[PDB]
Amino acid sequence: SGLVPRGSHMIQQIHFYDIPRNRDEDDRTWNPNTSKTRLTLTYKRLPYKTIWVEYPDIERVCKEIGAEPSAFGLLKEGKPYYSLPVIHDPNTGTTISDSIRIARYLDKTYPDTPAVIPAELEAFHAVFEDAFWDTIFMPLFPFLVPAACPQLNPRSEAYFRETREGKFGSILGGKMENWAPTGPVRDDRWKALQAGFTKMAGWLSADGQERPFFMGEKLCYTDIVVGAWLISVKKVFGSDHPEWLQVEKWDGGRWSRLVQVVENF
Amino acid sequence: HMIQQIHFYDIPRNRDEDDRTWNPNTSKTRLTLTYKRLPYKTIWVEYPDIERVCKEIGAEPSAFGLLKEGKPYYSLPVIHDPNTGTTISDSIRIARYLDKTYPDTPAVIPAELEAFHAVFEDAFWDTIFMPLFPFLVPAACPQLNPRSEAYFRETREGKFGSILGGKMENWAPTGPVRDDRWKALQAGFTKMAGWLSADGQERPFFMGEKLCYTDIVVGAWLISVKKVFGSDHPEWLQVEKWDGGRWSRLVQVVENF
Ligand SMILES: [Ca+2]
Repeated sequence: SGLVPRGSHMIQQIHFYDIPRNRDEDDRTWNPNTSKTRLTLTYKRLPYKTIWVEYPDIERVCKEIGAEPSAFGLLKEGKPYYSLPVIHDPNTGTTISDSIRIARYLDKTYPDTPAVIPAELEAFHAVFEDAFWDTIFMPLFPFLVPAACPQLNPRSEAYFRETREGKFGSILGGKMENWAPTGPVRDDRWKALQAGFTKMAGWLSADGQERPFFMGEKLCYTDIVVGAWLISVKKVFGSDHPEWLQVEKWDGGRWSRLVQVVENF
Repeated sequence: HMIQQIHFYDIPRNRDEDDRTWNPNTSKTRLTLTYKRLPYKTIWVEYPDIERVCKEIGAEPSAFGLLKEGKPYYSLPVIHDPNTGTTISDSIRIARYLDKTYPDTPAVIPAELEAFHAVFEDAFWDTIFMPLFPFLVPAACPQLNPRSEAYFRETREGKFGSILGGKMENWAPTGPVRDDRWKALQAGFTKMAGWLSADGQERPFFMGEKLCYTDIVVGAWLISVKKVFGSDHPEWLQVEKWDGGRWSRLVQVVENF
């Protein structure tokens, strides 16, 4: 046999860096920000593999593989902040951090996949992230963060508790157990979360219709962001948790429907 | 292209005709009309007469419960278009009406913008309107005609006075309180400029090269501040330099419609 192999030109698995929790492999993913990138990859039907990184190791892994910090000063007033998601794409040798920069890279590098963040979305999506921070993220924080924290592996649980209580504990009542304890405090915070999702639903129905996605019939990155936060809540709380089952009935079922979309990527 | 003038309902202030307009919300519609090059005449309505004027001409209320819980809320701007016999309230609904009725004018609110512009109005509310309120409202109030001054002061102090120090004079008095609030306002404009520069470039309008209704909204708020404070006021002169001159450039655009 004078036969030898010729190289394949199939797209190689992108290296996707994700934060595990204390579960077996198939239920290990949970994080809302890394879910943005995982959903972008699967929507584009790009191949990937997951490398698990615990919270206290993220900076050293990022420096090892050449990922830039995602911002400067979220925890330390004068120090860069390294976060996941990160991808290293061996097809090009490029490492990218921050889910928006990853989305742009994937649009640019794989133009035959469905585009997620065209230039005409960039400013309005930036507006959305700031509106979302105030009307969803901050009301959701006292729910998602205390639920996820004890699910983490011990090294991540300690880091996550210390940094998140360190950041927002003082305006949520102290330690996580006092942020939304079952009873009137949780109920008051729950009403605020429900009100935020209804305000966001109101954005989507502003024209008196019920478009499925912000642009109309076509999904884009900002739908993926909303879907990533919802998938995180569902994965952390559990699909039969009564509080998740309430969310499924919020705003005419709009968030159930979006979850069904992104789950079927 | 020969039409009758559109009737534009606007709120005066205590000045002669050519300087009577000032309001940020009615400026949204005035700018939309001028951008589309549609002829209009202005009918002046003082704040306490807006409801009865709206009911007389058939204008819908623009919100429900903003002043008292179970009570429709009427506001200006309103247009009545005699070319169709239609009266329209709320500047977003007026912009949609003008887009659809005059399709050969530049579209300002296409369907693909509607959700993102609604997002923007809420982000703008927190980022710009709230820090702007203690400056614009106390500056505008004494410029109003007496019947509007009393109404404006009573309604705006009743709604925001408790969280701002009570009477308007306590909202941003010259001294450290005004300094703190003025820095907060500049911080909000920088956040809004950061939206426009989010991709690392410096697009002139939210969508890129093409202006849309949400640029008109920001320009309407800027023109209101400039008209109220005065074009030589040292606080307005600072706004012209904020964020590398972005807001002075936008003002130049909308003034040039
Ligand atoms: Ca589950």
